[PDB]
Amino acid sequence: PIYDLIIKNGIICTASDIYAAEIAVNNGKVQLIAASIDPSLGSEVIDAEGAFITPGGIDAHVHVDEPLKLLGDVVDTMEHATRSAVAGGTTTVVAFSTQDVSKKGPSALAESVKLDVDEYSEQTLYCDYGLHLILFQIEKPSVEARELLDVQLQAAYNDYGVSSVKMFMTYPGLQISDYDIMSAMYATRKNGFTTMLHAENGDMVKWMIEALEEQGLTDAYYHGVSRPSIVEGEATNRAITLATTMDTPILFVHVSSPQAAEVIKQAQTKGLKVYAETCPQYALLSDAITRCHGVGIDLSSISESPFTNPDDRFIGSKYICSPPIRPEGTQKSIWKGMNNGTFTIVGSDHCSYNYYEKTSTASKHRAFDPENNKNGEFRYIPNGLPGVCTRMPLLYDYGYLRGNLTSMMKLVEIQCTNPAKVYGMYPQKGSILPGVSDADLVIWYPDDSKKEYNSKPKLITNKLMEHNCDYTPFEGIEIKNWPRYTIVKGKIVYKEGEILKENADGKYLKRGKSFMCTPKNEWVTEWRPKYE
Amino acid sequence: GTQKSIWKGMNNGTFTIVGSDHCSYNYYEKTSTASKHRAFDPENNKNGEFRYIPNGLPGVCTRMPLLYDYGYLRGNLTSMMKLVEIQCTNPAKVYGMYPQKGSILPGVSDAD
Amino acid sequence: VKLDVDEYSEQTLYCDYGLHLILFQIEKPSVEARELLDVQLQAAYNDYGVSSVKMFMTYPGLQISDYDIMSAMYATRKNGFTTMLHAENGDMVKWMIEALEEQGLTDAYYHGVSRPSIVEGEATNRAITLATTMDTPILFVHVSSPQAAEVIKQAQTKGLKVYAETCPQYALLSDAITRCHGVGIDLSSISESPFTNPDDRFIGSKYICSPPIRPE
Ligand SMILES: NC(=O)NCCC(=O)O
Ligand SMILES: NC(=O)NCCC(=O)O
Ligand SMILES: [Zn+2]
Ligand SMILES: [Zn+2]
Ligand SMILES: [Zn+2]
Ligand SMILES: [Zn+2]
Repeated sequence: PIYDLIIKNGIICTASDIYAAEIAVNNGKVQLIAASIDPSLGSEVIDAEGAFITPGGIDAHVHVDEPLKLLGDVVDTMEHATRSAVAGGTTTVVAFSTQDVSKKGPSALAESVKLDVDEYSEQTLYCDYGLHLILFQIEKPSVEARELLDVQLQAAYNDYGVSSVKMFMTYPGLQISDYDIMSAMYATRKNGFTTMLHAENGDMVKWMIEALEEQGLTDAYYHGVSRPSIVEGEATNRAITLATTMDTPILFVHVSSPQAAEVIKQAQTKGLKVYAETCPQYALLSDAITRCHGVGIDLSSISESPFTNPDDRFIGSKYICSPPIRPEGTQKSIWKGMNNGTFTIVGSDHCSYNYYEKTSTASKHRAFDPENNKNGEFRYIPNGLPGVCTRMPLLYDYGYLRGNLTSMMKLVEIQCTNPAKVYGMYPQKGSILPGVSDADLVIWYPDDSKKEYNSKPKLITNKLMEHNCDYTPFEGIEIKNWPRYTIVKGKIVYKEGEILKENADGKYLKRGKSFMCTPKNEWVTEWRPKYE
Repeated sequence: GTQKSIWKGMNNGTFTIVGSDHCSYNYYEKTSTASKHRAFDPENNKNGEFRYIPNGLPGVCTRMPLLYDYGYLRGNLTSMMKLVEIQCTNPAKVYGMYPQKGSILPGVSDAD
Repeated sequence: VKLDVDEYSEQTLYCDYGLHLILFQIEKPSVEARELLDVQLQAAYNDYGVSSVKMFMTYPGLQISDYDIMSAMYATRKNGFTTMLHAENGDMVKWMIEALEEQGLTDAYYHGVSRPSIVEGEATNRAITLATTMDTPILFVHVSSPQAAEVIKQAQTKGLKVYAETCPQYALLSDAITRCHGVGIDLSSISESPFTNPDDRFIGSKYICSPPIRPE
């Protein structure tokens, strides 16, 4: 036959269209869209039975185990994360390369990426992956440093196709001053990079944690109390101000604060290039889940939580992340942000640590280490939730089907297409473009069917995650659709609950410059950077 | 000083669609009932006062090229995709002509 | 405070005077330091009737971190002191001065350029946020930035105890007076300025203050 694969009787969903049509696939790519394709033309034919076909999900906020152990030991390798991704309808992930402070000179940042690429090149990869670069050591003073940093970003792009840089305004060891952020912005704007910020006020967080410990308030729930929404709001406001002074496009990761969303919206209204990301957990969970006792998940339906296991005082740690899962009444704000344009993309902030084994370096119970003066205090709890698998189905269900998102188009926009565009993987990834797109596609189950599908899951379980972690925070909850087929580069890698390892051929992805991150050329004063 | 905030509105999502408000009255003939000079009618107490000027400009032809040029090419719109969204696809969606009109969808779209 | 009182006790004084206390060295970490700082403010009040404390968010040698401001606020709230802040972002000021010097833009006029209104606005917003977390009344000194006045007004509308000071020069002068070339002063009527003495390159310094005299 002329084509490897034909998808028939399905409904195509893109970031701006919904329509019935059929797709032909060959040599790893979308070849053709037409009303009807002769089935004798394909080696393999899939009857979608009226279900939606979406592009594969792109999760640009995934954490995997890496050799510098920035977040300590993490349970998932790139092998495990991409397997989990594919089981949940995600076909590209972007993880993080830790700046290696031991490497010096022009190649120092390229050498940081090399560590990751080399390590993952031996693992079985179920889908493609890219890398962001994390920066926490910036040379001073700014002017004398400019050449080296600029040269270093060029080498990282030229050699490994890295075009994004991530910085933190909180966390000891990661928090960098406003001064250093401006130095970085200088270099990134010049190189058309995508600039990412974690915006929480680190000083406020540090002070308040010490105040709480002084009163003995150390349980997992006080993680949220140590850093309320006003802290994320302040730092987001500060970071916008920096980006404005420096005419540098900026993306805020995992936004959870209404005050942050508010200053973000105001900047977007002004036309400033300010982008934002949020995560399912900020729309679906509230902080009540961190201790025993309508637009989110019914919290009492979650299994293995402080509600069902009130004896286990440490179980709240399953839901500890940064920024914290917010108080009741905040979650609706996050949905509105997804609908009204505040949030450009949705990622998972996938970050996995075991709960049901206590001894290993990748356990949540790592917070118990009597010799290192660690006795379970929230300060020592490894922050993060597994989420790479659940991201797409959670939005399909609680977003589209339950009506918290406006449409399937909006779902595709924020889950697939915008992530590709903002991180320079477009048009190779993110859409369904004949002759252009890698054939990365998801075929769902039909929503309005009376037909029984034995393979369609009713609940989220750990086994369904296909990951290396021993829990998921969404364990036990109803889920009303799931990927029936996940196609990766024209091959079926997930079919009806089964992973097909023999079709796993994922590769490291060299990314381009994002067309969304060219500068506005707008300034606060008459000052201009030398190079202009 | 007002015109810039209209461009920002087109980019930031304030404006869903762009139309012309096409409404045409002659200027170089003065006698017809479809003339701007209809404002001069001494026998009906009309002597050219702004109150009596028929309101409107011709614009149906110039709408698309003006945005292509002053919007996309000159950089006042973010991209060609924003151009299509507000000029083509959103109008179809908001007025119930979608998907017959507004896009390029095989087997579905009128070939417009 | 004693150093100041003792010195002025020998001068001829034409009217009464009081003193604010300026703080730029705060002990760390916060919790262990709390008792001493509290005791010290008590002693300053009991002995000399000082009930106000001033801190800076800019100037090398005076700029203190958000962390240290919270420590101070903890003490001042407890003692019913008046807490005063100079709110400009010191990091943004420092970076921009260096950027201007690198291009050789060093004339008095570039003092304003190094620290536009948005810099005072950011820091004032940051300081309100701290005051809110700490439930501590706060006064902003010499406010000159529209963005600063905006966030101050919003806090006052909420009923937070945020007070503010401004100065005649921020209502009456614009930065045109700092170099060669209205509801305030007709600037051309000022004598001995860059307008009347364009030969004198340094005369703009007569009107250099912090925060800077703002644009028209
Ligand atoms: N914050 C969190 O939930 N996990 C650590 C991953 C990160 O945000 O860098
Ligand atoms: N900034 C200024 O005008 N003078 C120095 C006194 C001060 O503001 O502390
Ligand atoms: Zn983070
Ligand atoms: Zn993260
Ligand atoms: Zn009309
Ligand atoms: Zn001052």
